Amino acid sequence: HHVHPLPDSVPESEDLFAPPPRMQGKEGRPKPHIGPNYESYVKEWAKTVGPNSDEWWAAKARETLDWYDDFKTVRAGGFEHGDVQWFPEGTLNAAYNCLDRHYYKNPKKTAIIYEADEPSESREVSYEELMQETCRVANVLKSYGVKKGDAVSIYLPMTWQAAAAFLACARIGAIHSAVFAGFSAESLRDRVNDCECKVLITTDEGRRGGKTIATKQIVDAALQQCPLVENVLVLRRTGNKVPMTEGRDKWWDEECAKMPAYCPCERMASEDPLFILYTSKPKGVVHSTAGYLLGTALTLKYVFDAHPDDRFACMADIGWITGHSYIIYGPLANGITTAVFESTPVYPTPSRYWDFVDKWKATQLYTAPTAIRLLRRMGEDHVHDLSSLRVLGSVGEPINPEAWHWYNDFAGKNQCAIVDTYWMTETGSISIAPLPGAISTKPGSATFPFFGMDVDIIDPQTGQVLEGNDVEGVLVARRPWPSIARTVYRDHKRYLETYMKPYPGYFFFGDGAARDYDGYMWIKGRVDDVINVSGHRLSTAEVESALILHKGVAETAVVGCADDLTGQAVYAFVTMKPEFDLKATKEADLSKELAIQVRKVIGPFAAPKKIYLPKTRSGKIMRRVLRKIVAGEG
Amino acid sequence: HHVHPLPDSVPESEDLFAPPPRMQGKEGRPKPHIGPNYESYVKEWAKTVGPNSDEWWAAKARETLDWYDDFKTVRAGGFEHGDVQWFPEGTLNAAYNCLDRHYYKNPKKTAIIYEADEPSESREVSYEELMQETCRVANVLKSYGVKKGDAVSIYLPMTWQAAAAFLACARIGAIHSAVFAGFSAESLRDRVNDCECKVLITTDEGRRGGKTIATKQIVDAALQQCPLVENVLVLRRTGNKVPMTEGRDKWWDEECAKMPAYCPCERMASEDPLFILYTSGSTGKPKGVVHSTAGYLLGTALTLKYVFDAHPDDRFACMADIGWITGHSYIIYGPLANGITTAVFESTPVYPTPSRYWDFVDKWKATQLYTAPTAIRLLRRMGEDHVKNHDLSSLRVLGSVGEPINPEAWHWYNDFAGKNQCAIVDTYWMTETGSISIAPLPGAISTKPGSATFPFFGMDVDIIDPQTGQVLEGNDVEGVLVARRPWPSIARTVYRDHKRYLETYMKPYPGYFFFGDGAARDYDGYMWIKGRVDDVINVSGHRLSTAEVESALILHKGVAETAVVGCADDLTGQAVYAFVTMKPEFDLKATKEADLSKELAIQVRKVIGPFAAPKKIYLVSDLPRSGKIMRRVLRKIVAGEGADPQIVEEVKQKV
Amino acid sequence: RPKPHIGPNYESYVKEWAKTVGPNSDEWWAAKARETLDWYDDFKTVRAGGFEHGDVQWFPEGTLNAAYNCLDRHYYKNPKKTAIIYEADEPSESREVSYEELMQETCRVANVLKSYGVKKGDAVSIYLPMTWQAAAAFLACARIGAIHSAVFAGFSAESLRDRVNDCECKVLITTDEGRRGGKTIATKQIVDAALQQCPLVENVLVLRRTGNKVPMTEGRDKWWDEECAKMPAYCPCERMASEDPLFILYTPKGVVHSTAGYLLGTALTLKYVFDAHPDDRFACMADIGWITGHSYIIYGPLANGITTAVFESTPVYPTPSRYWDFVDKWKATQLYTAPTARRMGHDLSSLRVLGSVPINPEAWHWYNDFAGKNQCAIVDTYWMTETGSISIAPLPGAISTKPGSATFPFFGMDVDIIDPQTGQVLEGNDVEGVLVARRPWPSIARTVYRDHKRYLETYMKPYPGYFFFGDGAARDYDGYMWI
Ligand SMILES: CCNS(=O)(=O)NC[C@H]1O[C@@H](n2cnc3c(N)ncnc32)[C@H](O)[C@@H]1O
Ligand SMILES: CCNS(=O)(=O)NC[C@H]1O[C@@H](n2cnc3c(N)ncnc32)[C@H](O)[C@@H]1O
Ligand SMILES: [Cl-]
Repeated sequence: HHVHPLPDSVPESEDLFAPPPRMQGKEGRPKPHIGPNYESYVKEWAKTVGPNSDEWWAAKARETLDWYDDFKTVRAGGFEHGDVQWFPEGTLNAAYNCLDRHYYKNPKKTAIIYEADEPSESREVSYEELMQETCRVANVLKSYGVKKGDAVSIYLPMTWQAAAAFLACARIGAIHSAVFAGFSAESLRDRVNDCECKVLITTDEGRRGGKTIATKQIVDAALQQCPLVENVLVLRRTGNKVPMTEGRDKWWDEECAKMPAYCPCERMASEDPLFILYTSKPKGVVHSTAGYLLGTALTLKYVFDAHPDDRFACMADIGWITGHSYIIYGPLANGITTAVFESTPVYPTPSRYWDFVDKWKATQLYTAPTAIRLLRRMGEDHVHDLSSLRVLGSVGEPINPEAWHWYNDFAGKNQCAIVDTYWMTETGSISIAPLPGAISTKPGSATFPFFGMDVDIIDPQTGQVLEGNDVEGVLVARRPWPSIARTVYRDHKRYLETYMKPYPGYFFFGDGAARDYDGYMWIKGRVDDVINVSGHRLSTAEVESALILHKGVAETAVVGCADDLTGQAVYAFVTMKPEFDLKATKEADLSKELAIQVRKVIGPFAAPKKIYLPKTRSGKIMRRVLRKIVAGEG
Repeated sequence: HHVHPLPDSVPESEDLFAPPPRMQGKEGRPKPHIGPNYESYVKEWAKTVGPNSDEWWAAKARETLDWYDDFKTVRAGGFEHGDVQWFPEGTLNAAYNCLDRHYYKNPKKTAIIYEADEPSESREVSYEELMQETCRVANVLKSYGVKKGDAVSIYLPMTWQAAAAFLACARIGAIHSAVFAGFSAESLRDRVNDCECKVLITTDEGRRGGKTIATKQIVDAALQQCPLVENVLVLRRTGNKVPMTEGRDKWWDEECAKMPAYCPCERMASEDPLFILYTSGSTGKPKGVVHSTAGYLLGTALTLKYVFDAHPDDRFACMADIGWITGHSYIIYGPLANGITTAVFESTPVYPTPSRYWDFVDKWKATQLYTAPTAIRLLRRMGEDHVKNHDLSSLRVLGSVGEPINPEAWHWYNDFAGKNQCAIVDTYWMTETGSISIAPLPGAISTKPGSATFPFFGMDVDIIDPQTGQVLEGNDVEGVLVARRPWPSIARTVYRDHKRYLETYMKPYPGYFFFGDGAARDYDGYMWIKGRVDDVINVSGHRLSTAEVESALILHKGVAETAVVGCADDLTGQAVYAFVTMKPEFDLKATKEADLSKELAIQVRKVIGPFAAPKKIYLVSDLPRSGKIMRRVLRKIVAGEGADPQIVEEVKQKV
Repeated sequence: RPKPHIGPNYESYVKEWAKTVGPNSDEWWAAKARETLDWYDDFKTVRAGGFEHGDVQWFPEGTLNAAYNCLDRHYYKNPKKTAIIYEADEPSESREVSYEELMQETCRVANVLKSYGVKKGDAVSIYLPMTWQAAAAFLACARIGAIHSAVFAGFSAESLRDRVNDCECKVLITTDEGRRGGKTIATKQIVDAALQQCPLVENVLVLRRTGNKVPMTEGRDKWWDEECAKMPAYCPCERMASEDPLFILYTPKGVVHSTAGYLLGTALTLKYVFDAHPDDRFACMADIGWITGHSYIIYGPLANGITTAVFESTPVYPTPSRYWDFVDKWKATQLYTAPTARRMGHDLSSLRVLGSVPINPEAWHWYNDFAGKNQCAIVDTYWMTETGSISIAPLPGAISTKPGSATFPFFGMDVDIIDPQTGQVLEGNDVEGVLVARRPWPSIARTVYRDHKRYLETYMKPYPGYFFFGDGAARDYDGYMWI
C-alpha cells in the first residue's frame, strides 16, 4: 500500500475495533442513534451531502432547534466570495435553545456539573439556576447600553459563571469574544482592541490546580492600552483583595442583585454573528447563529451518541473552540448535563479525571492528546470503576497510536468506543470522526467525515484531486457546511486568501491527510510543518510517532532547516520521561538509537540529521519557534 | 363567630345586597358576563387557578389581545427569585391593543370623554384623534433619540393628552414613568433621577378645582438637579407665560405639527417592561414598581371586563388620576384595551360645586363610576342636596378603591349615587398587583358593606397566622393576606432594586406574595381587608384595625371622617387615640365638645369593646395626594414629634 | 412576443380597474400585495387613514425588506441572471452585472454602514452618478432599514449642503469623479466644499469610478473597495414594517415614502404599464437622483426580477443614435425617456412598449413609427415625486390609445379636476381645471421630512380632503386626460 498508518508497535491486523456492547443496545444502555455498522453510517450520511440533501438539513434544523420565525431557504452562497448562508430567513436565540426551553420542561435538571479546583467545592448548577444567572447578567449588560451586534470581551477562568456570561451576550444579540484566562495582557489587549468592545467581563482571580490566576491584575494592565473599554464586570471568584477602579469596574454580584431574574430573548436572524474567537495580527474567527448551533447540537448527539440522561464531561477550556462547542453550546442545546472543570488533570492527583468520572457517573469523556501524555506517562495505578463511561473522545492534534490503546484498555475496559475528532476553530464543529455505534475504529485515525462534510484529497504538487483510496495530499472540503466560520472579523480578505484561494473551488483546512485502502482518513499535521528531504515530503506526525516508540521518550517535535545537499533536513527536539537515566544512556548514544528507530520505521530519508518543548497555552507545540532558532534568528 | 364584619348600623341579616335589576339584564341593560349567582363565579374562577388553569389563560390571552407573534409557554418562574414570566415567546404592542385595532374598527367611536376643570371646555376625543396624537408624540420622542427600553418621565395633569403620552411611549417601546402633577420638585427630582430618563413630558400649567398648578415652574426647579435630562416636551395647556430654556425645552404643539400622524408599532416581547410607577412608599427612597407588557395588559383588560361588567358601548368614568395605578389600569390601559369610552376627569368632586360627579354622570350618561372612599366621605359631608336632584339612572356599577370603605359611606354610595339600583364593587388591590385582586363580580355576587368578597380570576389568596407562619384552613379565620401563586399582572421587579422587591414581598412569607394587609375570611367565605399590618393597634392583647374603629365612630350622627392611631400605654401596651372631623351642619354648641366625645367612645365600646374605645378624642377640621390619610403623621404628633402643611400645624394645636 | 397581462379590449381593463377602486378595493390590493412581494410577517389591515390629517397607512402589520425583494429572492432562484446592464459612458466599458454580483456588493456596503454605527431609521445621503454601484448603495441602506437620501450628482455644493443637513444623515456615499456625455463630473470636489458646513456627517465612503487623484480627509474619508474588502458578502435583512420610511427625495422639500406601499406601486406599474415579463430588458434613461430613477431603474425592475439598465451617458454621445445602438446591442424590450428626447438628425424589433415622462403630440407619431415601426405600443406617463409610482398611463395590450392623452389613470388611482374659483369638482367629461386625486393609493408619499406641516399646507389643505397635484389638467368626451 502507498498510504501507511502512523507508526505503532501493534500489528495492523489487530488494530480494527468494532463498537463494543456498551455501544450496542445491550447492558441496559441506550441503543446508538446510528448503527450498528459502517453501512448504517453511510446510509444516513448520503442524505446529508449532494444535490438532494436540503430535505435532510431542513428537517434536522426544524427538529433540533426552536425558531421564532421559520426559514424558507436552506442554503446559499459559497467559498469564492464568502457569502455562506444557512436558513437565512429564520430567527432564533441561542440562549433560548440552550436554557429557556429546557427550563420550561425540567427546571431542576442539572445543566452544569461545576467541578471546582478543590473537589469539595464542587456542586451541580441546574437549568433554573443557570438561566436566572444568565438573565441577570444580560440585564446588567443592557443597563451598560450594550445593543444587538455589540462586541463584549470575556476573560473568565473555568468557573461555571463563564457559561452564563457567554449566554448573556447571546441572549441580547451581543457578540461575545472569549479570551483564555491566562493570556498575557499583551494578548488580552490585542484581542480587546481588535473587536472594539466597550464592555469586559472577568473575575477577581482564578484557581487552577491550586495556583492563583491574577485575572483582575492582568486586566488592569491590559486595559491601560485598551482605550474603548468603559465597563468591567468582575465576578467575585476568590474574594481576595484586588484593585477595583472606581466607576469603570463593578462587582458581578452587586450589579446582578439589582436586576430581575428574567430577561427577554433578542430574536436573532440565522446569520447574525454569535461570537468572535481569536486564534494564536490576531485572527478573529466569526461564527453566525443558526448553523453553528445546529452543527454543535448534531455533532454532540451523533459523534458522542448523547441521550437525554447523559452527563457529558469535556475537560477543555471555554477560552478555546472546543469549550465553546462541546462544553456550552452543544451540550446545553441538547439539554443534557455538561461539566465545567476548573482544575488540571494532575490535581489533587493524576486520578482526578477518574475520581471525577466515578463521582459523577460521567457518560462521555473528551480531552486532548497533550493531556493524554500525562496519564499514560505517570502511571496506570491512577486508573477506579469508570464503568459509566461509554464513549471516549480525543481532540486537538494527532494522537500517537500508543496513547490510543491505553485509552481503550484502562479508561474504557475495552468497552468504550474511542472517537478521534478532527476539526478546526474555522469549521465550528467536528469534521471527521467515527460514530461510536457504527464505525469500527483504527488507532490514530479520524475515520470518516461527519454529516454535511464532503471532503477530498488534493496533490499539492499538481493542485488536482486524487480520485480513489490509498492516496495522500492535503485535505479540502467540496461544499460549505452549516457551522463554517463566516468571516474573519473586519478582515474578510484574510479569510478568503487563507481558506478559499489556495485551491479554488474548495475549502483548504491546512492539514496534510491521507485516505487509506479502507477509506479511513488520516490527519498527519500542518502543511506548513512538512519537511522535504531530497524530494521526500515528510509529515511531522509520522516522525514524531516513530520517536515515541523508543523507551523513555515522552514528547517530540521535528522541524525542518535548509540543507545544501538534501534541501531540508529533519531536526528532532526530544523530551524524556523523568525517571529515564541520561547517564546510562548517553545523550550521544540516545540519538544513535533514535535515528536508527526512525530509519527502521520510516526510512533512511527520514533519519533526523540532529536530535536535541515551547508550547502555547492551548497545548500546541510552537514548531515555528524551533524552526527559526535552528536557522539562527534569535 | 370569631370574625366580625366592619361595624355597621344595619343588622347583619339585612346587610346582604343581591345584584339589582340593572345587573340582571333588565331595564334594557346588557346581561352580565358572569351570573346570575355565586355559583356562576366559582365555576369560572376554578378554571383560572390550580395546576390545570393554563388552558383558560392561554385562551383568554389570545381572545383579549392582538399579538404580532403567538406565545408557546403560558407561565414560568415564581416568587422566590423574582423571575415571573407570562406568555414569554409572544410579541405585541400596548398602543396597538389600546388604539390601532379599535381605530381600524370604529375610528369615530369616542375613546376619551375629556371633562375639563371648567365644564364648558369638555369634549369627546375619538379613537382616531387620540391615535393621531399618540403617533405624533411617538415620532417626536424618536426624533429625540428615544429607543426601545429607555425611560421617559411624565409630569402631566389630568388632560386627555396624558393618555397620548403614555401610549406614545408604549408604541415605541419606551418605559413611561408617570409622576403625579402636584408633587414637589423634590419628589419629582428623585423620580426623574432614579429612572435615569433623558426626556420629560409636562405642561406649562395645570388646572384643578379652579387653581393653577405651576408644573413648568416646579419642573425647572427639579431639573436644576437632574443632570441626565436632555429634552422636555411642554404641552400648551393654559398659554400663560412660563420660562422655557432654549434648546432643552420645546412646545408639544410645535414639535408634533412637524411629524406624521402615523407611526409604526414596536414589536415588544411580552416581558419587556411597559412602565415604572414610583410610590412614596415604605421609607427612604422611592420605590419604582415595574410592570411588563402582556400580563399587565391582559390583567387590566380582564378585570375591567368582569369586575365592572364592561360592554362595548359603555362609558366608563374612573375619577382617579393617571399619576396613580388606578389611573394607569382603569382610566387608560384597561378601558382603551377593551375598546370602550373612558373618562379623563380634570376637576375635583367639589368644583364648581359638590354636584360635579353627578352633573358629569348625567351630562355624559356614564354607565360605571369608580372613585375612592375619601371622596365618598367628602361628598357625604357636604350634603344630599347636591346628589338628590339628579337622574343617575345610566349607572349600573359603582366602584370603590384605595382603602377599606366604612359601611356608612358604603350605604351613602349605594343609596344616593346608585339609588339602591346599582351594584357596588369594592376593589382591593395594590400598585404591585397591576390589576384588581379581590372584588365582587357585579352580576353574580351579593355584596356586604365593607367587604371585597372573593378573589378575581387567577388570584388564589390565603390567610396566614403571622405567629405560626401557617395557612389557616377554613372560614372565620383572621391574619395577614397572601397569594399562593403568581398571577399575570404582578409587578416584575423594583427598578434597579430587585433586592428590595424580593425582601419586601417574597421573603416575609417564603412561598407566597405578602400584600402587607391584615385580612379575615368570615363564615360565608367573604374576605375582609381591614388595613395595613403596620397600622395595627394592640390594646391589652386585642389587635385592632384602624378600619373597624373608624367604621364604628362614623356610625354616630354628624361624623364625616375619622382617623385613629395608637399611642404607647404603660398598662395596656397601646391605646386608641381618635381624630374626628364633623359635618358642617352639626352644631358644636348644642352638643358640647366633651359630651360628643363620650357618645363616640360609648359607640365604639358597644360595637367593638372598651379596649377599642378611644382614650382621647381630638376634634379637628381636616386630616392630613393619592387620597390616603397620613396616619403616620398623626401617630408621630400624638407621640411628640416636629399635601397641605397647614393641617399639620392645626393638629399640633389641638393636641 | 409574450401575451400582455391585460387585454385585448377595454372590457378587460374595466373588469380589472374596477377592482383597484371602490368598496372591495381592499380585497384586490390584498391579493396583489401577497402575490407580488415576499413578506417576513403577514399584514392584517389593507388600508387606513386618509388625506385629511396625513395618516396614510397600507399593510401596517406586515413586515418585509426592499433588498430581499429586489435581490435575495431572485438570487436564490437564478443567481447568474443579469440584474443590471451597466452602459458606461464609454460604450466598450459596458458589462452585465448579475443578481449574485449585485447582491454581494449590496451586502458588503450594508456591512460597512453597520461598522459606522448606522442604525435602523438613520439617514444616509447618496451623492452618486449613474454608475451601477448606485443601486447597491440604495439597497444597502434599505437592507439595514436605513433611510437613503439620493442627491443628484450634478447638484451644486450648496444644494447638497442643504439636502444633507435637512435629513441629518451621519454618513455620505459618493464617487471620486463622474462620467457623462464624455465629460467629467467632479463629485468629491463638490462633496468636500459642501461638507465644510455639514457638522453631523462623520463618515464618507468614496467609490473609485476613475482612480484620479482626489482629496481624502483622513479619518472621515475611506475607499469603498478597501472598506468592502474587509466585510463579508452576506448581510442579514432588517425586518421592516410596511410604514417604516424607505427614502427621502428632496424636490428642500424631502418627500418621504414608506416601504411596502412604494414598493408595491413600483412593482405593479412596471408589470402592467410597460407589460414587463421575466426575460425582458427594461431600459430607463433617467437618473437615480430623481424619482424616475428610484422607481423605474432600481425598485420597480429589480422587484419583478427582470433586467434593468443603468445608462451612464447622454442621448447624443457619441452620436444621436446611442438609444438605438443601445436598443439593438442589448435587445432592449422597453424604452423610457424624457420629453427633451428627431432634431439632431437600426433593427429595434426587440422593443415592444415605449413610454415618455408633457410631450408635443407629433412626437407621439414619430415615437410610434421611427422608433416603433407601427408595431410597438405607446404608453404616456405623468406623475411626480409625491406619487411614488406613475399615476396616469394607458395599459398597452388592451386599450386603444390616442396621441397626447393617457386613456385612464393607473390601477388604484381615481383623479378629478376642481374649478380653482368655486372649489367644486367639475363632474362629467369635456371639462378643465386643476388636477387633484380622490382616495389614497399605496405608493402615495407619506409626509415631508420633519415638515408634515408643509405636507398638509401644499397638497392637503389647498382643497379639502383631496390631493392637490399643483398642475392644470383637462378631460374630454373620450375620458382622456391632458396636462
Ligand atoms: C478544534 C480544535 N482546535 S485546536 O485544538 O486548536 N487544534 C489545532 C489544530 O490541530 C488540528 N487538529 C485538530 N484536531 C485534530 C485531530 N484530532 N487530529 C489531527 N489534527 C487535529 C487542526 O488543524 C486544528 O486547527
Ligand atoms: C389599588 C389601590 N391603590 S392605593 O390607592 O395606593 N391604595 C393603598 C393601599 O391600600 C390597600 N387597599 C386598596 N384598596 C383597598 C380596599 N378596597 N380595601 C382595603 N384595602 C385596600 C392596598 O394595600 C393598597 O396598596
Ligand atoms: Cl471503538
